[PDB]
Amino acid sequence: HRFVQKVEEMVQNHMTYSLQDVGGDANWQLVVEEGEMKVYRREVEENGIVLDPLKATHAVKGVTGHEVCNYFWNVDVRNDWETTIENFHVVETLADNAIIIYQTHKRVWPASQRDVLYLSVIRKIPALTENDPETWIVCNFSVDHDSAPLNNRCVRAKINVAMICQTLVSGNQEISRDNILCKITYVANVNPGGWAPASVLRAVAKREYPKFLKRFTSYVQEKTAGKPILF
Ligand SMILES: CCCCCCCCCCCCC/C=C/[C@@H](O)[C@H](CO)NC(=O)CCCCC
Repeated sequence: HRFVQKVEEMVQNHMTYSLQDVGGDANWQLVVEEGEMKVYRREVEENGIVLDPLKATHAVKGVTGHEVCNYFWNVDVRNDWETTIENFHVVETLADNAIIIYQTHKRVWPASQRDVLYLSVIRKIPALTENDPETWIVCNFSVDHDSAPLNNRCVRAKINVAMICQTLVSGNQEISRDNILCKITYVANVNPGGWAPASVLRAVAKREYPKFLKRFTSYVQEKTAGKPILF
């Protein structure tokens, strides 16, 4: 499909940069921590646009990266976990692993409602050799599409989001979910597409990103429990 190059650019970008440790960087703050979940933010505002890069890490017992990415990507289960959208639909299917989605986000007073139009792609990045697990990634990034032009009702946000998952598996007996741990890195770079009250936006992000990570990861745990493990 016509976006194959852009997909590879985004996958490469995230594998090169999004797994780099920000813990030693004075500009990055740990804003929320609960259990194995850590949410970081770097405050960035340019010409009255709040861009605050966000990065979170998590470690989720009993699920694989393939499972986590499938659930994050699969639109059929989206409404079971996502709480920040008013509506969404698939604009176009590009490939078995790549779709273009239009969605509107719930309005947060006093700001105008935002909409977003993004390519969502799920990819397996194999290890150097078969004895190593390596990574599953979902990239959600804004693209242009003639069927979803700008409208006068919503401010068009632009996003670059990735969920990156690595799976740790620890006799001749069957592997148990007790011995699997999924290490998650989640990054979100959102351009709100226009002005917003900075403190209101920042408070919403600080509330909603951890809420999402907790809800979504617990959802994957609930839905995979008892089911055969999809490595
Ligand atoms: C005063 C408020 C001003 C508001 C202005 C900013 C609004 C920007 C809306 C754009 C938000 C895009 C969120 C990304 C969504 C997708 O990748 C995905 C599936 O929906 N979900 C998450 O990554 C989970 C997303 C979790 C979000 C908390």
